[PDB]
Amino acid sequence: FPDHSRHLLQCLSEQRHQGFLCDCTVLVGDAQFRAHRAVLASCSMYFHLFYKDQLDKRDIVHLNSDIVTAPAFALLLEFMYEGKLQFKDLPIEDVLAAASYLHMYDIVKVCKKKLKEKAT
Amino acid sequence: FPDHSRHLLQCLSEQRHQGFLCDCTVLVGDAQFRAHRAVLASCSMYFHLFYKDQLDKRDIVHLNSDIVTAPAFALLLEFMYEGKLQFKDLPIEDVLAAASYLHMYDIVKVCKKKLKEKA
Repeated sequence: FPDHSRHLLQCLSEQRHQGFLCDCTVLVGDAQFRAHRAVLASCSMYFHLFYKDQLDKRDIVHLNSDIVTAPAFALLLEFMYEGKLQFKDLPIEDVLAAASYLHMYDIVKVCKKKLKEKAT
Repeated sequence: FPDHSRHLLQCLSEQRHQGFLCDCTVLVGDAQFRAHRAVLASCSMYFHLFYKDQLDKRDIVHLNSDIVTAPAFALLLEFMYEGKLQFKDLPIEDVLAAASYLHMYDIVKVCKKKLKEKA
């Protein structure tokens, strides 16, 4: 039963990496990520607000945020479909910035505090 | 992190019970079920083939199968987000029939056969 949930999550991650049934296509910078709108909504509160504004039959065709690192955005999308304590070598500054812009899980910023405990 | 995956599955199931971002609306009998198309596609390979056929023509799923018990379909969607060998006192016959028509996980029909053999 729980292994079924993990396997359904993996299959949905494969469908998001291939592009099958992508209700939304979010592209902040030159790069373009496309996936289901409900996925980004359940993952990020900013996408949830976009879905609340899109309830009035708007088109989730695209979306752009300034000074939100696109590599960090891709890493955050992957982290929505992946595990915890994932540093992955990106700058914590842009990481916290993107996490806030997407209204992502606060634990990311908590890990940011851990980064502040890593240099002294 | 993985408990987060199970909880995200539960949250997506709550969103599917509410109806947010329903790319398809499947109604077999008198009842009408609405949820995300990608959910049914990831759940069932028959839905995957229907999605491959429907990719060229964005339509509402409105899929209907004769002699496929709609309560069994609702129980199948809910248990698809639940698992854990749920029987729900419904006749195993219609359950196995719908599961076979949908090409659901073989474990469903296997547990049906095990229950039919325990009697």
